[PDB]
Amino acid sequence: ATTVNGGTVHFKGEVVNAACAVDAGSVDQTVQLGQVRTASLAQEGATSSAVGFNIQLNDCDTNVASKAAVAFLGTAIDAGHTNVLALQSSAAGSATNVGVQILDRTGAALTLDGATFSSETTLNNGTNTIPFQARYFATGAATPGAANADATFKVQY
Amino acid sequence: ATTVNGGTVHFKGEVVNAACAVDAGSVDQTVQLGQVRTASLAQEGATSSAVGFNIQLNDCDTNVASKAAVAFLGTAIDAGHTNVLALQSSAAGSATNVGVQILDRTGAALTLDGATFSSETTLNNGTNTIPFQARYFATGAATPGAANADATFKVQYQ
Amino acid sequence: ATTVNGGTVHFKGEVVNAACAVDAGSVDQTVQLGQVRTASLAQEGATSSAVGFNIQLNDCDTNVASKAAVAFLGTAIDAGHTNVLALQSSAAGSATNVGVQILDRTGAALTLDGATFSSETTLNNGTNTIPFQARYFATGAATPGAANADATFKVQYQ
Amino acid sequence: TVNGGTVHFKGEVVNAACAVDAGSVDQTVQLGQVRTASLAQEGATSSAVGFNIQLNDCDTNVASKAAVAFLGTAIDAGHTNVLALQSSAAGSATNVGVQILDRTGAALTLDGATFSSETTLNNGTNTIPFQARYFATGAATPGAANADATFKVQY
Amino acid sequence: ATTVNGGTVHFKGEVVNAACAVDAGSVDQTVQLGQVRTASLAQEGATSSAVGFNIQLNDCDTNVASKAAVAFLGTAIDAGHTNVLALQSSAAGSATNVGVQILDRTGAALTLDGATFSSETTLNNGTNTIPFQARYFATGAATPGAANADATFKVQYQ
Amino acid sequence: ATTVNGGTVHFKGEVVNAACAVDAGSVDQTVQLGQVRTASLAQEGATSSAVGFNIQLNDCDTNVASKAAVAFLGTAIDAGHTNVLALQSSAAGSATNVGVQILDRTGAALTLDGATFSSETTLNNGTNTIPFQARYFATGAATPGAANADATFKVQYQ
Amino acid sequence: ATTVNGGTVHFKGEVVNAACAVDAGSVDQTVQLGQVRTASLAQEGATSSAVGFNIQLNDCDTNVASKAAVAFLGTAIDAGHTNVLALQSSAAGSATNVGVQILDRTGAALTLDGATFSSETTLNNGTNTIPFQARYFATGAATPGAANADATFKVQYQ
Amino acid sequence: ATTVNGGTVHFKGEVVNAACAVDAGSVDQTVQLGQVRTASLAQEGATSSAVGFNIQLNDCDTNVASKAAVAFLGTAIDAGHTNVLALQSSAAGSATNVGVQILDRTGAALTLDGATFSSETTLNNGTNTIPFQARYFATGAATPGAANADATFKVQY
Amino acid sequence: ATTVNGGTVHFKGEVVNAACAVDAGSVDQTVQLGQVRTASLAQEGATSSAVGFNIQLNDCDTNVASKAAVAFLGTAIDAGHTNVLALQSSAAGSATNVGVQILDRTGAALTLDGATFSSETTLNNGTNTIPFQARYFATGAATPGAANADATFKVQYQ
Amino acid sequence: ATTVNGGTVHFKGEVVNA
Repeated sequence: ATTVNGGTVHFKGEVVNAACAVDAGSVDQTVQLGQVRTASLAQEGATSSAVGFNIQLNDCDTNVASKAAVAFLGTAIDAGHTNVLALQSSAAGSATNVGVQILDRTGAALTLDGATFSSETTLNNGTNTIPFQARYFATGAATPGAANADATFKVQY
Repeated sequence: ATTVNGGTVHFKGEVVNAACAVDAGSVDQTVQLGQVRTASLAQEGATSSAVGFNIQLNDCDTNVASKAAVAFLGTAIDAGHTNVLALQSSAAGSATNVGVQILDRTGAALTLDGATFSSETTLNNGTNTIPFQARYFATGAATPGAANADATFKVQYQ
Repeated sequence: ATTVNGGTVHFKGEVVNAACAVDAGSVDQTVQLGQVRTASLAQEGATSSAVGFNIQLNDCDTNVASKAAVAFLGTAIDAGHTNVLALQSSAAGSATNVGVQILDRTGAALTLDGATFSSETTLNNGTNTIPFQARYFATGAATPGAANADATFKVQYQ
Repeated sequence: TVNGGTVHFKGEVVNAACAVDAGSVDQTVQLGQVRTASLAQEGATSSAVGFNIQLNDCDTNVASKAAVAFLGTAIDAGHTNVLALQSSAAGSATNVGVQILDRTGAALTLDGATFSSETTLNNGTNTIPFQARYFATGAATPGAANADATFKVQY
Repeated sequence: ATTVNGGTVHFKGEVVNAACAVDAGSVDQTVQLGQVRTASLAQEGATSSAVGFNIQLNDCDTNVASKAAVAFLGTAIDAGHTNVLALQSSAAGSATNVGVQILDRTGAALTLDGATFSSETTLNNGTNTIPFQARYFATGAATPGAANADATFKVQYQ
Repeated sequence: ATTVNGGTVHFKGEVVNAACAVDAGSVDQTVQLGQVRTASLAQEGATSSAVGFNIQLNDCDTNVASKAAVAFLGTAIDAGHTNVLALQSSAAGSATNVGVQILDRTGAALTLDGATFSSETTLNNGTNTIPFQARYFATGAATPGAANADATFKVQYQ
Repeated sequence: ATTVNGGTVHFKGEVVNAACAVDAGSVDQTVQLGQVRTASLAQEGATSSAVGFNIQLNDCDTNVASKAAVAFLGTAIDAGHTNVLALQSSAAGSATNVGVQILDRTGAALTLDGATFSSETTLNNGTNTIPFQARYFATGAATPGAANADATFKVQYQ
Repeated sequence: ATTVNGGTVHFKGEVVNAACAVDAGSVDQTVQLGQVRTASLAQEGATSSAVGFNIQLNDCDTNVASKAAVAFLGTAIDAGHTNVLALQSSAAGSATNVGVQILDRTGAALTLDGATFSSETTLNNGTNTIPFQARYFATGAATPGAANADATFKVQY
Repeated sequence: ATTVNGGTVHFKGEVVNAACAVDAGSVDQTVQLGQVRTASLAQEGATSSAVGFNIQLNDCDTNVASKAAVAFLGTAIDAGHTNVLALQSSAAGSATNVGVQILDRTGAALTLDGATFSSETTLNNGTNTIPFQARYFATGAATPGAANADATFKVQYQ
Repeated sequence: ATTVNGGTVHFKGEVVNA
């Protein structure tokens, strides 16, 4: 009997012609690095512990393509330290001289130019997972404050 | 002492005379479906898998309303297929011959006109989670691109 | 001395006027079904083994009620099969013609309508546990892929 | 080479110990929906929803206690603690308003002279919580309800 | 050689000059309190059973600080009872006169103003765990409905 | 009688067109290694004792495939030391200069390339067990801290 | 002196107002039924060997309770065979058409609804032990596979 | 021939710089205390049956540490009962005025503050075992319900 | 009356399409080797005292199969010593450079590969017992500490 | 002939340097 206006719902997605499709929980995600003490990141080039995330693939036809690579794109911190994500947050109250570093499964940072892909990983006829790591890289003295970073990823087959 | 002007806050809500109120996180949600391979939607009629989304009702009183139904309003791709939802991502770059469906409880396509209501669901004296599915529909050859859609929903109580 | 903002915490609960309050572990749970062979799920009517899961009720009262029943509100995969859930994991990657059936303690399928309750279970003072099962069901020829399903359940106290 | 677009920048360079985070300058609070049955009685109040105001780069050396006052449009002289609805569309809900609660669950006077209860500041990022709820001053009527309120911060 | 955009990733952290750092999974945790009966919460001041959570501190350095204490900050229900958090859910559907309150390791309510700290815990040279309890406190006659509470904690090393 | 909203249940599984399926208790399991002494892990290239965990295969058909193998995928700690798991714990308070090694039933480290499968194992009609080991390997001077590694296993049937 | 984090420990238990205390070794005891051949399980009514497992009760007094009975609650495999427990193992690789049947001291089966109770046993001041049996009862042609059957049990005193 | 994604496997452990290492079988465990009677736990200060358990320490060397002890940390009932671990099961259906408490080999209740340590025990050149008991202490008229508790123990050498 | 929740129980078993069924006590057996002296295992090849266990087969049918063979699958310590079980006690404080050997009826060490069966044993109608012996085996020099292993066995009937 | 799986075997013991 009684009817009222409920609301609005938006749906998002992408239709791709690649060999594999990215999962809904992997297209857009957020991860927690956690608090990191400044004492560990005292001098330049220091490194803290690494937290782990992953990107999920689905319906990977090995006949079309057998290997998958991922390359990141973001904002570098300085000319020398190209492989560090700068802290993209509010203008006020943001930590400086320290960034987020992305580690490929081989334990080395990936270039942020957008053309350096990860090591080739083989796929299977079904769901697939490619692992990555996120840690803190100190380019100098670490200052207290928040640290939020955003970076996109591109897949090559 | 050192008083500083800040910013502004906008409260948005709706007063209704019905038997239930839609949840605050439910009135406006962004359901993300991830990516779709073109091989899944290569031919017309092929349907990809679905992602479930649910609408939450609060303070439902069964003494005045026994069941509830939800109708969806949106822009169909064409009169030939009135049970899909055309893409509304941007002016350029959108995919072609693809659209999203809003399946009801019985796993069937809903009519996107605001008139055809879904299968009635009985309520209880409390939270009622009404579920739905969203899946991509192929009207031909699925070209690469994006796929975003918007659909309003109206809640009936009988 | 040193003071640092740590973060925030959230608590989720439900105050109900029923006879038994659902346990925290049973409020939100993730049943693991492992993997099932496409050879074992070949044609319509096929059924693999069932994984058991139970719902726990705490602080039951015998004076106010004596029996308990549950009802699941899920998404029927087909109009001809209203007792089978439909997989909803992502737009691509889920299995086709395969669903998950929820069996009550009487070894019978439950139709997902929100009104057809399960078999009654006698209650006792204190803690009470109600068992169930979940299994895979085949509506045709299976297709390799993932299978994630969600369903809310409604509990009555006669 | 083709033309792109236009990008605007907004913000304030304030001389304070704490600066408001970019996510709190202009934010939207989805109250949800409220049934008229729970608001039919005059003076009845519905349940609240929570929104937070975030302060960044706080210096505990010069500032210790912080508070927030709200400026808005009240419904009536008698009910000065309620905020009237400023919805652009006509046919909005009648005899209803929104109240911004305090840290101690008390209605805030919307005149700009009454501030929130003092909250101790912490080095780095300090968050102060608040709630928004529906206040019915009479017979509620179905319709939309959009309201706006500015906040001024005192240290 | 198909190269396609996959998506985006966000990272959240807080670099601080503190004796110990909070775990990534402990900076923002959700606690499922299950359900509680209106019969149990009927009487004024009735306190239900408490569910336990924990804050995990890592990389502790006993040289710079040996005792750690935290204080919680939230929205109190009323000035009479300042040690009870207020429910923060949609504008309609939440319970009344019932709120989540926090207990330290000494079984006492924590005043929610950001200035009253819990009992100080001695830190080791490694991982430490600070336990806490959350329980439902009734300021009067309870009402059936959901209860979603949020709170913020403030770490202090002394 | 009185009815209330009980809760939500999720079901997770995967259908595979293979010779053998993986047990529900084996698709996602947690292995405890316990504390290890930095005195024993001080020297570079040291090795501690192993903890036994096994992968269960069910409903194997010998006709489809007579031999089975499993390979591991994870983040190598260093390029030169490719056969060692890295640390996947929080970003603070985690032991460095150490990692986790996976040992095949032949007592050899398994390369984490994702294409280096372990030694083949015979299959029999019914439930099968594939054992493995996990141990600590030091790439230098051991440091105090926690350790939480993770590895994705892919099974081959032939 | 070199103090480090050790770990955690969990305590589980229940408090009842009855005249007996159920022992921890019987609250969550596990029984092994061994293996059986499909030759002995070919038609309706075919049985196997029955192993012996006991339920222990201590701290009992004869002043309040003199008789004790045990009622098993579990998932019946079929409506007709209400006294046969099903196979709640992993979703694949389990047996088909074979169930677990719980016996009594007299020799009759026990219904798994929970309302019916077994034969009453006399108690004594101190420690009491109630024996039971478990066997295999095939409802038809037997199939190879695992079988992990779970069932709760309640104790009566009158 | 056929490749199929199986799943994920986690690992958990610690690398501590100490004389002895807590065994993986004792880092975390669940010990059932059975059921108890309100008649037994009727009055304040009552005591139910004690269930025994042990903590195992592997790789113990005596040239760096001779005596070892453990300390427990948990939530007490009140200010007047600081050696009784409280109950943490859910928001309903739990017992009242009764809590789990821990006893060392001597038979004394360990304070749950985390500072007081157990009786010092000598270390042997090999696997060592420290026994403990858990029991129910009633601070009043006990009530029917469940009782779950968690405690955190730390080792001093 | 005064029914209370006693607890829950589990039953583990397996139905096999074979000529023999293993004993319930035999399927899960824990053999203990006792404390040994390092001087007895100081040099490579030295073995400690050998203890004896057995596997019991019930309901053996001579017509279906008149022979019985067993193969043991486990983790080998080294590629050169593939007949020695690796130790799976823990990740620290486990005796190093030693393993356990399972001698068959004739005394020959059994390879851990799944294709290496023991000597064929004549089958008698009804219950049979097949004996095996467990002993230590030290390579190089033995070291103090615990040494525990694990291995599953496949029974072949011919 | 037919090959089927058996149970699990666990070994326990300790080595002492006395």
